[PDB]
Amino acid sequence: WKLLSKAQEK
Repeated sequence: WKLLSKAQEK
């Protein structure tokens, strides 16, 4: 999930 992957996609 984007909101869950955003942590590594900053």
